[PDB]
Amino acid sequence: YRYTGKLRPHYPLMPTRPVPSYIQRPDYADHPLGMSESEQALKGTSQIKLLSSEDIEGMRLVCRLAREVLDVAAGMIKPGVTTEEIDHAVHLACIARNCYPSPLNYYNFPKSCCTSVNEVICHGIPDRRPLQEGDIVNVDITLYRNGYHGDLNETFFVGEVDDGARKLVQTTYECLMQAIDAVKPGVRYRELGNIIQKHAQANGFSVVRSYCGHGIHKLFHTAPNVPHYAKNKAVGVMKSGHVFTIEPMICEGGWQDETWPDGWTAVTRDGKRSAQFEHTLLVTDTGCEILTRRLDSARPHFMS
Ligand SMILES: CO[C@@H](C(=O)NC[C@@H]1CCCN(C(=O)C2CC2)C1)[C@H](O)[C@@H](O)[C@H](O)/C=C/C(C)(C)C
Ligand SMILES: [Mn+2]
Ligand SMILES: [Mn+2]
Ligand code: NA
Repeated sequence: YRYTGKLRPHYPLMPTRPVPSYIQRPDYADHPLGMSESEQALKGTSQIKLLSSEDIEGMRLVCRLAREVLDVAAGMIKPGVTTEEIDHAVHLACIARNCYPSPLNYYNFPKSCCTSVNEVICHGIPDRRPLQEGDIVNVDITLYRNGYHGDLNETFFVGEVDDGARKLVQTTYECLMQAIDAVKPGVRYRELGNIIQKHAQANGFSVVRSYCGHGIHKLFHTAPNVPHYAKNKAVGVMKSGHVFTIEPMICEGGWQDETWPDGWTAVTRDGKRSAQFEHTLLVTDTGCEILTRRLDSARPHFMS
């Protein structure tokens, strides 16, 4: 394997972390390959669930707890902290909230959250690498509570970063928020990618094609697919009661990704940096409710 930049995995990984049996588990938690039979039963349907009153409450709850966990991880981002240490804090914070960390054993994903540094696009595996001054690091949190998943992420700065990092991160965050601003009943899912690419391109950046936002609720990933690039052929039209993520990954260089020999870590083929933000949204009559927003602060963590 020829690495595409300077990042390397730092092994060994700590043994899988157990989750106490009192915490309610998703179906894939105990499947030996991490397969979700409730997602597989739905494999090739385009049908989007219309959430009940009760579903919305379950989503509001899990997404708020998820935000709380992401904020814990935010507090830990500094030079010399390892991504495994961040993941341990996350795993304990989920447990404190009587939540299962949804990534844990999801298709045999080995950790409780994803930590993506610099050229990693997404799905990096927490490991022994200490964060370095100048890094940009994304923490991607997903929680499972009472049958519902809530999924969000942010990119953070590790100490002082260069100007390119500041611009990449800022534009990525703008991309997500312009897409969120367009959400409202009657809009097609395929439109969001147009908005995203239009803004990333205006700032000299590209859009990852190989990973999409997605419906989420009782399933971790389900219809609609939500591509982030222009002229995609995504199916479906937003209606009040739809819940899904938007989670654009934007890159300094070209859009092409490849995966590490670990089968998870996705990286730019050119080794240039990539940044991401994600929220879980519910479509309402006036537009949308950002279920994973901050409640107590105006801005994402990187702005402060
Ligand atoms: C960028 O990452 C997103 C992403 O892979 N989306 C695409 C969907 C991923 C799973 C497979 N897909 C499906 O539709 C199939 C129905 C299951 C595509 C993902 O949702 C992240 O936001 C999430 O936090 C990470 C989850 C792992 C535990 C998988 C690391
Ligand atoms: Mn996520
Ligand atoms: Mn997601
Ligand atoms: Na990255």
